[PDB]
Amino acid sequence: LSTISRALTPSPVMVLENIEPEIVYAGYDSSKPDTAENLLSTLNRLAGKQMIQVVKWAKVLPGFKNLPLEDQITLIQYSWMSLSSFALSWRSYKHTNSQFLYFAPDLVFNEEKMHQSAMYELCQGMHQISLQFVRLQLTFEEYTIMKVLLLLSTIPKDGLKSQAAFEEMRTNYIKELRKMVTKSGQSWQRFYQLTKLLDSMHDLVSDLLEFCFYTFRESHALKVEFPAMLVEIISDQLPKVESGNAKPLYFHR
Ligand SMILES: C[C@]12CC[C@H]3[C@@H](CCC4=CC(=O)CC[C@@]43C)[C@@H]1CC[C@@H]2C(=O)CO
Repeated sequence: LSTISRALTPSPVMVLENIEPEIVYAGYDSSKPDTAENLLSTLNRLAGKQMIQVVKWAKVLPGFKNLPLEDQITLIQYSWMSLSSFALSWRSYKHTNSQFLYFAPDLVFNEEKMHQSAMYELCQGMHQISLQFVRLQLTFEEYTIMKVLLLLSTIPKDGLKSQAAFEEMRTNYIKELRKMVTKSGQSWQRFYQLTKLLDSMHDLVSDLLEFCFYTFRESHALKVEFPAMLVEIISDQLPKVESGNAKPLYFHR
């Protein structure tokens, strides 16, 4: 054990900041008409590019790499939607002050786009999270920890290969959050507000997935395109979810 090495080691929070992926661009073609077909296909394309960066992020995520390859794949598949809309809400909060849905720098949604996307209510749900970020003045530190917790929010009804190791890393990250919001009195209130917001993601993600699975099934009739990345994810996720094999983890309720 090195006295120096231990003192110079980055806190998990600092590591989260270092590994956070750079903002990804959607490659949105502004010359094409803003119809549901084009906007949804474009969002799905963006989703793909983002998931590729998410996997690289999870690969170097403290504690995550120590999980069986099998569990890592499962966790990612189960949570990809949760991480997507949560990151969406964050960028919207930071770069727009929650005035718009900042899917990407080249793709910012206003009320109009929301209507044209044919998923207006789902957009309102995600936007409502951003509004909360404003009311709470959420910090980037709290954000990164919470995003990690979401990665570990849905598991197999029966469990992962290394259930013990998983509950460990999870509990450690929860503790990391407690420490953040403490930097008590208003600390306990803060922590509960954040865990309560994390739980609320499940009903939101449930509705987002329902529409995702629907548009996936009717992809041809709707003319909605999906990148191989998402085809790969949804193909395997959809049946597990509809089979009741996905188990949501809550803090309350
Ligand atoms: C999957 C989805 C398109 C892709 C988006 C997702 C909502 C969250 C999200 C946030 C992003 O920053 C990139 C795209 C994305 C992952 C939508 C919910 C339903 C919609 C469709 O099902 C289109 O067919």
